[PDB]
Formats: sequence, C-alpha cells, structure tokens
Amino acid sequence: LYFQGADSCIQFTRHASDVLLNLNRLRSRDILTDVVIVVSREQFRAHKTVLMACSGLFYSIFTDQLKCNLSVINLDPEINPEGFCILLDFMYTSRLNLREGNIMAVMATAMYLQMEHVVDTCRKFIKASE
Amino acid sequence: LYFQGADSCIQFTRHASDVLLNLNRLRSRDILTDVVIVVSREQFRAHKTVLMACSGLFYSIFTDQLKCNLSVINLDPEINPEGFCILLDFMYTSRLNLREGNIMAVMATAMYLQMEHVVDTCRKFIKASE
Ligand SMILES: C[C@@H]1CN(c2ncc(Cl)c(Nc3ccc4c(c3)n(CCC(C)(C)O)c(=O)n4C)n2)C[C@H](C)O1
Ligand SMILES: C[C@@H]1CN(c2ncc(Cl)c(Nc3ccc4c(c3)n(CCC(C)(C)O)c(=O)n4C)n2)C[C@H](C)O1
Repeated sequence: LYFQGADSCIQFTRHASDVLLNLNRLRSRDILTDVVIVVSREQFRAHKTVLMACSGLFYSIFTDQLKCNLSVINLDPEINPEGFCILLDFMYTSRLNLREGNIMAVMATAMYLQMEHVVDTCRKFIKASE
Repeated sequence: LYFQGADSCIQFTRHASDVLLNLNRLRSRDILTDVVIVVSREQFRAHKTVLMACSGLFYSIFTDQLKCNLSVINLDPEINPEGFCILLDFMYTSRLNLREGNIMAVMATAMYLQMEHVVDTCRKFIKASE
C-alpha cells in the first residue's frame, strides 16, 4: 500500500489511480460535472479540471478569463465523436482503446486536443504497420 | 510510457500520477478551486472532486443535495489545521508527511475525514513504537 519515497515522505503506490477511479465513478453518475463538450450531434459531460489535466487545448480554454466559466464547449465539427469518446475514457482511466478502425480518428482528435503522449503513441503504432 | 493491459487496451503507466500532479498545479495557482475548507482560523482552497475522491466525509457532504453547492465548509474546530494541511497535501500528491510530532493529529483528522488507508497506516506506525 505504501513505501519510503525518495524524499522523507511515506508514498502510497496506488493513490493516484484510486483517485482517478473515483473521479471516473463521479463522471459515470454525473456528479459535480461542470461542463458539456459538444462534438457534432454528441454531448459528453465531464469535470473541467480533469480535461485541463489531460489536454493542452482544455488547459488553454479553462485558464482563459473569458472561457473559464463556460458550461458548454463546442469542438470543431470535423472531430469524430467516437475518437473524442475514446480519449475522454482514456483521460479518466489511463486506458486507450486503440484499434485499426479508430487510430486515425483518435490521432487527429488527440492532435486537436494537444494530448502529446497519445499523439506520439498513435504515431508509433501507425509506423509499426508501414 | 505504456503497456498491454490485462484487457484489450494500451495502458499508460504514469497517467494517473501525471493527472494528479496537474491537479496539484491547479491547486497551487488557485485555478478552478471551488471550495474553501475552514479549520479554526485557517482556510484551504481545493477542488471538491479531489476532496470527494480522497475522503468519505467529503464524498458524503458533496453528494448531499443541500450541501453539494456550498462554497465554504467549516470543519470541527477541534481539528488540527497542520494535520488537515498534511492530509490535503497527501490527497494531491500521494505523499504523506508523517512525523512523530504530527502522527496523532494526522490520525485524528484522517478518522474525522474517513480516509481509511491513512488511518490504517497511522495505526501501523504507532504500533511500531509500542
Ligand atoms: C505552467 C504550466 C504547468 N502546466 C500545466 N499545469 C496544469 C495543468 Cl492542468 C496542465 N495541463 C496540461 C497542459 C498541457 C498539456 C497537458 C496538460 N497534456 C497532458 C499531459 C499528460 C502527462 C497528463 O498526458 C498535454 O499533452 N499537454 C500538451 N499543465 C504545463 C503548462 C504548459 O504550463
Ligand atoms: C457507490 C459509491 C462508490 N464510491 C465512491 N465513488 C466515488 C467517490 Cl468520489 C468516492 N470516494 C470516497 C468515498 C469513501 C471513501 C473514500 C473516497 N476514501 C478514499 C479512498 C482512497 C483509495 C482514494 O484512499 C476512503 O477512505 N473512504 C472511506 N467513493 C464508494 C462509495 C462508498 O460508494
């Protein structure tokens, strides 16, 4: 459960993942969600803080004095809703459901959202086939 | 950076800790903090979702229909502010600054906040001296 960290502190091995699991539980129950992300027809409820923690685009939007209080955010209508859904699930779980059928949409969405590690991972999996 | 999870998904090893680090960065800059916790004289700004993820007491408070929207929460005046500070830092970092001088205050605060793993850890470190 815990160990002696490199610093003075006792560090809890699974704490960050346990927190993320609880944040995903709140999302699943729509508890304290404070924004709706609109992608084409689709709507996705989330917590701004989680979106900011995972995405350079959301970090930029919600640190903007005018946009920080917005309850609705519309994404570029060219964004694939399934690609966005896969990335939102990844934000809340650390698991990326990458498949041959969705990798291009996921990569394009991750580029737009400025999710660097996901973009790089997509690029590596694409290179593996070529 | 990533591995093949037990499920179909690609899993990112450090994602949950990277998210928690970013949430702590937002806390340090007072960005999107939505509650102030008052302990005696002291005030602590935080994100309700993080508090709920880490504490049975905060989970109960912010899932209550009446209390969920409160911007200010007063804790029991008998709570030690340093003990609360150590636990709030732990929530956002996974690191618990447990010392001989603060262990009793930290344990009492963790019991009040319903932070089970911290309570159990305090109990184990206390037992080690006796
Ligand atoms: C001083 C400030 C600190 N910082 C930061 N702080 C807080 C957040 Cl929410 C945050 N989130 C954020 C910002 C940019 C991101 C970002 C999050 N992620 C996700 C990073 C991760 C490791 C979680 O995958 C990215 O890929 N990019 C490009 N970032 C990086 C910024 C540039 O500068
Ligand atoms: C169905 C629902 C799911 N659940 C839950 N969901 C969301 C959150 Cl924010 C949340 N957070 C929460 C609640 C209680 C906690 C709690 C968080 N922590 C922290 C747990 C942790 C592993 C992060 O240290 C505790 O020690 N206790 C007792 N809990 C447990 C509750 C009892 O039942």
